[PDB]
Amino acid sequence: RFLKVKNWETDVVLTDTLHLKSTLETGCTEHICMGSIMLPSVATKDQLFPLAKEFLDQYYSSIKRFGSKAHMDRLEEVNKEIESTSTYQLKDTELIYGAKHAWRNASRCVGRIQWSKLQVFDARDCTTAHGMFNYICNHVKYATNKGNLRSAITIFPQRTDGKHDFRVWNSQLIRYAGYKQPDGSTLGDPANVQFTEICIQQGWKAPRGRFDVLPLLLQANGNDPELFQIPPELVLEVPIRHPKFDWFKDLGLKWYGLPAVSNMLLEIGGLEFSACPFSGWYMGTEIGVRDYCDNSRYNILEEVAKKMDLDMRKTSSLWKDQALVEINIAVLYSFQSDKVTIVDHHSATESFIKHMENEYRCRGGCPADWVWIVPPMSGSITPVFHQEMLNYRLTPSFEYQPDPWNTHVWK
Amino acid sequence: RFLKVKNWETDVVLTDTLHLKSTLETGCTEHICMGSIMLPSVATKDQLFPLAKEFLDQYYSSIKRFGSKAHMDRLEEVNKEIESTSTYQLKDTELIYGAKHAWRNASRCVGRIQWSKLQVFDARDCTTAHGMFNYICNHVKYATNKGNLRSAITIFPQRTDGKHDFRVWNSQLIRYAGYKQPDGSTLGDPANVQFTEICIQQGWKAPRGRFDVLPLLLQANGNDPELFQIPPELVLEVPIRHPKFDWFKDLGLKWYGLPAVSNMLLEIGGLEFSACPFSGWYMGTEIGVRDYCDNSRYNILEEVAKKMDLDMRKTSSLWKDQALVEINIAVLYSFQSDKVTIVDHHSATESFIKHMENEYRCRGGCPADWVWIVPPMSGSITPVFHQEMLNYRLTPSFEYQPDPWNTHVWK
Ligand code: HEM
Ligand code: HEM
Ligand SMILES: N=C(Nc1cccc(CNCCc2ccc(-c3ccccc3)cc2CN)c1)c1ccco1
Ligand SMILES: N=C(Nc1cccc(CNCCc2ccc(-c3ccccc3)cc2CN)c1)c1ccco1
Ligand SMILES: C[C@H](O)[C@H](O)[C@H]1CNc2nc(N)[nH]c(=O)c2N1
Ligand SMILES: C[C@H](O)[C@H](O)[C@H]1CNc2nc(N)[nH]c(=O)c2N1
Ligand SMILES: [Zn+2]
Repeated sequence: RFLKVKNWETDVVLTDTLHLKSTLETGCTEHICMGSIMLPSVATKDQLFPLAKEFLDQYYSSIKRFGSKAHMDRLEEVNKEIESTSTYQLKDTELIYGAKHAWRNASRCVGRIQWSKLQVFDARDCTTAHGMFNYICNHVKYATNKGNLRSAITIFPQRTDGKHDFRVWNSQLIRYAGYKQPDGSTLGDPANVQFTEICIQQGWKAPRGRFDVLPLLLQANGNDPELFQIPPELVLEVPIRHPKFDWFKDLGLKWYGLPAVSNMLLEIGGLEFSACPFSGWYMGTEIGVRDYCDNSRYNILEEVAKKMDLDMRKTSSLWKDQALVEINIAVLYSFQSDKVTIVDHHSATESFIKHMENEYRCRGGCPADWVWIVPPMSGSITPVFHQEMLNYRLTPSFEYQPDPWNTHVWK
Repeated sequence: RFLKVKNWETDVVLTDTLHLKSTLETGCTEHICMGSIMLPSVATKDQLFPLAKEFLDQYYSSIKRFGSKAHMDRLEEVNKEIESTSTYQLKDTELIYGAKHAWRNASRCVGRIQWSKLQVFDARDCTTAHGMFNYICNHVKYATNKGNLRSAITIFPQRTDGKHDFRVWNSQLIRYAGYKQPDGSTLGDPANVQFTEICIQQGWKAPRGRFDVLPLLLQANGNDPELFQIPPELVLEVPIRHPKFDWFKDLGLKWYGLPAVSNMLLEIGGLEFSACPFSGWYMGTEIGVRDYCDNSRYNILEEVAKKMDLDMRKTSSLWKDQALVEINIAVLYSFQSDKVTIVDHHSATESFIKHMENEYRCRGGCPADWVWIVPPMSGSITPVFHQEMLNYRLTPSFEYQPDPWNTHVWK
């Protein structure tokens, strides 16, 4: 009832009581742990008031007015509005609180030491695809801030009936296209091949190259989605050079500065915001390890090891590992030399331990998903490899949601 | 009731039904996952027969005589012997079956493709510390096999009352000593500092150096333990050179060929074998990443990066990662050039996926602990990073047990 997590490198022990306020389920049971399953498992007015009340009781607690009159009047006000429309509307303050704490509660996010410094753009007055484009361009421009990146989220109107739903069909506001080839190979980003051809379906004219920024596909109030091209001046990009190897530029690689996730669902007080793109900045490994070297992504370990003149015959020459570190020195070096915000897996993981100490201290705990927090390389030489973590689902939260093209009752 | 695990690099799906035969609990519940907790949570005649029966029903099933007369007579034979002594004795065949399947069921072991090729040394006639030494030297000599290593386990008499207990007090048959210093630093292996001084307590004369092979501390039939020195000729060692950097030899490093774990408990049919050292061979990362570069181990990242002339000012030069790969090229190269069996994290992880396919096919599943199966470096460039895994506790099993010096009713 008062659980202990240990760090096995520092011998530091923390006591978790926050997991007692946990609500949802994890997928694990007493006889089976599913902590490595990637994706694990309309609303009525009955269900919706407990959710509103629970969220409002923590909101008013957080402003040092738990149970005051303004709390009770706000409680009954929401109760009354849920009676009338079987839904309700968040105050601007409540919306910003919910957004920040959704991030605070994201147990797979290593960057949460920043969770309270988040810019919330209320787009709940939006009605059209064009209005979404406008809101999204203002997000990008603000969050990029000339490479001095700033964290932000833009929140579109909440789901109501179900068939009226705002959705960004992109998985990220900014992604590179991916095109299959005659010989079955792939140019660009293979992750995006189905999306890239969906855009060509609804009308995109593709410039079939490597790093073609996809257009936006924006669906407003449940209508069919519409293509829009982000102005290239708002899309900041970093060419990848190496601080030692000059052939590295001949690799011709580049990536975009701004990671801005757009396919997730924000849940606040039982209300569901299906379109809520959020941006921060990159941990270096996301590009250099996963984006570039995932076998099903750009898969450049081949070419980098060639130019390094490595023993690629044997598996045990560790030529893959050796070419993996160079590439990540190059991403970091490139971003930093351009004053574009990036963090390295070492600095990021150290901050998360520092963040963990604060949450356990001033909150009773910190939900954390070791499988996702440990970086995809140099695991045990970062402090989080050695840090026991308790995972559990608190709310407000970010949830996965189906892709709109698999669910949209079309016309 | 018929769970699915996916590989997100191959899109391969496996169906797990073996977890239905799971028995023990995992530490996880519906509202909290503890899959990153390192160590998670006398027997009576009532409890012991169901355990015997369950184990015998799977043993006789495995020899294609499930429910035959020989099964029923063996069932009643054990039932009768449990009535008489409130314990019982395993047949030699049952002991070998149990040992192999304990390994087969070790969800943290990446090397399980070999689980059926295991040499079982029945030491259940042992009575004294000297007899343990003899059995243990024969284990080492056999398992080492001139560097063509062979997997083996030596099984000492099962626990009976509780105060009569065979225990190897070493955590591994072969470990390097660790000595604290005047200035508070550490020579040798810091993991073993408490054990190293325990040996000096009971009588060891230490040669206070780096790589001093500890003596054995062997406890038989619950008596106080006794020191024995393994004959240095049976202890095979590999000096660590690099195939490029000749200063690497001036580092003067070396490690022992044979990983042989001795502090664990083997559970078969409800019977508890508290002394059961098992050996196989090394995955390269165990030495090069963990043994050598754990901050609380030999911690050589400092010196290797110095000799490489790396930018050690900034964290983001990835100088730690760059010096980590060289060291693991060196361990593999050294072991291989000496015909001493070693496997690299790439070859080992690929075999585990191949092993996983067989178990799901011909067994219904394979318990697997992603946190422990993924290697401590180059995680996502190995196939197990992308492989969902279900963890659950089957039996026969290997269990952790307290250290004997924290529990032994002494004299
Ligand atoms: C400020 C800089 C940030 C850094 C350095 C960072 C870092 C990361 C990384 C490396 C991941 C794993 C993603 C993956 O491997 O696919 C992640 C996950 C996540 N981040 Fe953070 N992030 C940042 C900002 C944010 C912000 C501003 C939000 C929300 C407003 C957020 C919410 C999340 C969520 C919900 C996940 C889980 C995604 C999933 O389960 O697929 N992050 N973060
Ligand atoms: C044949 C070569 C083998 C290889 C390459 C191998 C590899 C590994 C590795 C890398 C680990 C993680 C250990 C750690 O990080 O501390 C492990 C764990 C384990 N291995 Fe295997 N192993 C082998 C043989 C064996 C044998 C012969 C047995 C038993 C008879 C065994 C039983 C176990 C168990 C029980 C664990 C879990 C230890 C724990 O939970 O602390 N292994 N193995
Ligand atoms: N710094 C950041 N990064 C970051 C943060 C959150 C989320 C993500 C993206 N998370 C994607 C994980 C994922 C999703 C779907 C699939 C997939 C692939 C094929 C088929 C089906 C699904 C695979 C993966 C990764 N394995 C990145 C960042 C972005 C915004 C703020 O901060
Ligand atoms: N190839 C092999 N390897 C291998 C296999 C099984 C087990 C092990 C050793 N597993 C030790 C894990 C461990 C235990 C205790 C502590 C610890 C440290 C400080 C205080 C208290 C406990 C820390 C760790 C590692 N974090 C290695 C091998 C050996 C035999 C066959 O195959
Ligand atoms: C905190 C964490 O559970 C702990 O450091 C684990 C992580 N995974 C591991 N994996 C292996 N193979 N060996 C280990 O010692 C550990 N340690
Ligand atoms: C199978 C496994 O759960 C899957 O590959 C996960 C592992 N950990 C991860 N961790 C991060 N940060 N991102 C990921 O995409 C994944 N993928
Ligand atoms: Zn779990």
